[PDB]
Amino acid sequence: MKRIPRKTKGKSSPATTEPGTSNREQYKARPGIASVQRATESAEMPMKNNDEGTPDKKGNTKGD
RNA sequence: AUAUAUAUAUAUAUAUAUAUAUAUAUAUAUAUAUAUAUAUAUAUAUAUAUAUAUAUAUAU
Repeated sequence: MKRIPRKTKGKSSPATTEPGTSNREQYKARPGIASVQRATESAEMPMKNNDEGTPDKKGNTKGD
């Protein structure tokens, strides 16, 4: 058995040295990885919800 | 009173020296241009701190 936590509030509550593994990192990306990752993080986000106008569980529409 | 010779002064010519203007060479200062270096400001990236917003927790 394993447990997964909820993100919402619910209703009820030998020479093994291989001859190729040596690291020689001489390469810098163009564009750099760090820069592009930051940019993708922003477009990655889903667009915001628009609750206004809709009713609530009580029955009254929310908004101003 | 006259002539020749001699001395001083004025004028002219030749030689030597000085000052001003002009020309050539050398040096310095200012300006412009180029190059290098430094500093400052602006922009980009990384790290730290502060503030604000969202999520979570605590308090009212």
